[PDB]
Amino acid sequence: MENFQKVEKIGEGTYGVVYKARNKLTGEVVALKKIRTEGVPSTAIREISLLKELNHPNIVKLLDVIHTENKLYLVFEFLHQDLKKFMDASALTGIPLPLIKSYLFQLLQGLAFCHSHRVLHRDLKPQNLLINTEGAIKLADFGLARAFGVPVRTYTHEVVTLWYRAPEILLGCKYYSTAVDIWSLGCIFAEMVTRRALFPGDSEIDQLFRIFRTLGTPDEVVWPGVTSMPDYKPSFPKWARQDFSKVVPPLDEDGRSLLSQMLHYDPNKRISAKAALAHPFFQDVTKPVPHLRL
Ligand SMILES: COc1ccc2c(c1)/C(=C/c1cnc[nH]1)C(=O)N2
Repeated sequence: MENFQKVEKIGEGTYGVVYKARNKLTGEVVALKKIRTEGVPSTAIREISLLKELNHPNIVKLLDVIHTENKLYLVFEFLHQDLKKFMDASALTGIPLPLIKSYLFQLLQGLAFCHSHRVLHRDLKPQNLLINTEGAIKLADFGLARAFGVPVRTYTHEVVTLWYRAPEILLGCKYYSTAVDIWSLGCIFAEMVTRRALFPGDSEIDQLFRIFRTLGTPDEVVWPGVTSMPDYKPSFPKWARQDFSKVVPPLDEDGRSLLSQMLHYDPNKRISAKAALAHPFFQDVTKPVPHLRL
């Protein structure tokens, strides 16, 4: 840490804490994530290092990955504000639709990019999406779950957010697909539109049942194979699907159809990032500038 000055902590992720820091040597302002260890799986270290080669306008740049003193540091470029803070700051007025559309479009471009390189994020949430004054938005903190394993108890006893978890993960699937990122993004899109989280579960079963209460308890008809999933129980209550116009009312029909495709239960039917970019919703997409208070 002697190389940096921790201006201020800026967040605690499921895999570690992130600080805004200044490189005393170069004066560069960066985001430093310190990972919570014994020997530190060198296997992860190699995979994480691979991520340093991801170069995309909508992906936060990973500058360095350092293993030293039983701790792993990730040095990232620093962006102005995260989406969680921006949504909170825009709570009274709401984010303008053109800007929500712009952000969703850019996020899908970023996902289309990483997914074509066989990289999954796995834990997308508003705090992992960063924005700048120029109107860009970027995905931050990929992998980790690919190099490590699905968390449960952070070194700080952090309250892991389950709100954006795809149903196949909640039902114990062992092999995640790129579709889990589309689900998370769908949840975030709904939240930007309504100004309320879509599925705010406080436990895994509560998370699952909130999804079921809105989209209907899945069955073999809509999701072949669901009844044989690891954590599926025949005793799950059977809720009928709610009319979808109640889900994200401020949204026009193009927006609702796209969201419905991002929230399909069956990972195989759920729209891909590439197909989503072609959806009619983006026919009139533009790149507005947000009003940011830093
Ligand atoms: C979650 O992991 C990361 C990774 C890289 C990052 C930030 C967060 C991050 C967060 C942030 C929050 N408010 C301003 N920046 C930043 O600037 N760069």
